Amino acid sequence: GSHMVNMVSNPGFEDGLDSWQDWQQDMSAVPEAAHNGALGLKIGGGKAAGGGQDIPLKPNTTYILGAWAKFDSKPAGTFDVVVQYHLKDANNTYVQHILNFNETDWTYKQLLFTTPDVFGSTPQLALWKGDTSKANLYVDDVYLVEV
Amino acid sequence: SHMVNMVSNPGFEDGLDSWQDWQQDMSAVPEAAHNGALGLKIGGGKAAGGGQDIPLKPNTTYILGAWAKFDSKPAGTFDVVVQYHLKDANNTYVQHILNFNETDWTYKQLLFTTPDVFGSTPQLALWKGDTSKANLYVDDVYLVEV
Ligand SMILES: [Ca+2]
Ligand SMILES: [Ca+2]
Repeated sequence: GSHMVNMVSNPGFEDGLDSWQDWQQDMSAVPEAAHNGALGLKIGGGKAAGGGQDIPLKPNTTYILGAWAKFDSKPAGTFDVVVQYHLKDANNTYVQHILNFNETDWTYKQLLFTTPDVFGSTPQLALWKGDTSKANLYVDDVYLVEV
Repeated sequence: SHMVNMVSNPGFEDGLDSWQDWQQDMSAVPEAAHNGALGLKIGGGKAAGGGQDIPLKPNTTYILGAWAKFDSKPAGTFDVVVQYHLKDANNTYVQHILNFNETDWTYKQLLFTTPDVFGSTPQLALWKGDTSKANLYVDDVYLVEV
């Protein structure tokens, strides 16, 4: 086949938390969260928490955003995989391309988006476990792929 | 870390290389491009299509996606299909199908998981069953293991 290149650094958490910002100190790379490889990301339950990474993107370009995720118990809300950035318009409109997960079995989802001609800020890929239940969230194999 | 597209010449950037043209009704042309320099045009006036064999892995999750548009109002549809037999007693047959009838560039996708054993080599079919004068443009057909 033909490779489609993934822009995400340490996308399977195989290098632990390398390259991922940890915003609430609620992240750990652990084998119980692995979908592939030896590790996955666990975001601990009880409060909204997550992390992310800044990823410069090309203008006028289509990307696939995808991930595998599961909660270890039924959540009240969701785990969201997001690409977010400001536009370079009068208001600096903030735009988010969002995948929502609430499943308790490993589930893959993806969306596609096309970037604007100019960016108002550097795109960020955020992994945001907004659910506040005691459910733990596992996520692994994150993709941000051109084409 | 990377996706591998199982579709050969998925953006038609190498013309009709690696694609079968079943009704001699296909061309790779600039007006049919959604991305890059070329896209596939399936000519109107009769049902027609093309495809290729695709060597999928068993017990594996795949995403099928494509962009398409008719260049004029169609009567029927354009279908993108992954199809194969299972390896059970009677080689059961499944088709994973995206249907298009839009006149603006439109992206559609689906997810499927492959069986433990295949009864036949999977096929990717691009089938423009529409019989109107409308030409069909398709580009960036991909099939990725995730
Ligand atoms: Ca992993
Ligand atoms: Ca193309």
